[PDB]
Amino acid sequence: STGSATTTPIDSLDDAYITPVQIGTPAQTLNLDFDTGSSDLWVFSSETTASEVDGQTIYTPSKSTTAKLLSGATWSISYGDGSSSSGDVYTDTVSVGGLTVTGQAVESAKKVSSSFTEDSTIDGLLGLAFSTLNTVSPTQQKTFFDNAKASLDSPVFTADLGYHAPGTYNFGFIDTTAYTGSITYTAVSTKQGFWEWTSTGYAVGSGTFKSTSIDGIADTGTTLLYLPATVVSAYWAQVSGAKSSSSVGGYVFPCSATLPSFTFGVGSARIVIPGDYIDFGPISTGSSSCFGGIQSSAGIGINIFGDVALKAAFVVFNGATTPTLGFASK
Repeated sequence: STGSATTTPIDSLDDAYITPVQIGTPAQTLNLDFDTGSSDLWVFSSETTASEVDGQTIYTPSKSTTAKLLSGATWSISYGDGSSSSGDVYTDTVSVGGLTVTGQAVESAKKVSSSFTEDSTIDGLLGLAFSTLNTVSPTQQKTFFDNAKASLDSPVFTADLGYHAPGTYNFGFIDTTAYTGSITYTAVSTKQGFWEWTSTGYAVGSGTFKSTSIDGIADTGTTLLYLPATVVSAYWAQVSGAKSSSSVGGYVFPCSATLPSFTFGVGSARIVIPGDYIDFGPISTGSSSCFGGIQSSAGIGINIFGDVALKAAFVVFNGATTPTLGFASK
């Protein structure tokens, strides 16, 4: 089997992407944030504290003929941005882009933090990291990908995120029309439960490539590119008037600037992030200070190849017995 679903930016900045997901019988379609940096499929629901729901579509298990309480199971998760959610668990039928899993754990939120409530466009998360990170207790649950894997034509999914445009998540096949040149594959460590890999270096604009190992994670659920402070300083030093602002919480730059590209290495191959991808617009409405899309990972404890980086590539998440990542230009 295969599946193929379109993923759509939630706003004009590509702050996140949402993908429609069918849950239950008859189908309830929720727009979920596919997150290769976490491993829980959780939704706004009929159980969510009413004051914490503001415009989201909810899952109502009582209206699904295939929903079953997973008795005694609870979940609770905290993300890198400080947000959180928790609740109880149902099993139900879940379909993505025509690919169906029966018996998927659907984590129903009883509580969500303010950043979830305030984002009316995201109805929950669908985690695509390794199932070792899933938070369900006392019986850990599998991701949608892990449950689908054995049925897929190939044990893979791909992320093809758009810049200010829709893109695609495919399951079980590699669309050879969706990228240019060849795919370069690189090793993955699953020790921390992430799609963790090592980039071979970077370049800023038309500058020379610096060969250096940068360990980090491929994380579709993170907006920005978080890299070591040395790398990030070298990038922003090429932008007149850019500075790190402790009041704003990262590097800002004049909205009048033209940003240089940023290249990262994948083995001997190179992915180029155009400068425009690094502009996250005014820090507050009407400001002439703009927020940068490349930020320091200092204090986060890991480098993160978030959407800024991934949207410049066609990315293969290879879930074979020995997982690997693939990157192609597009």
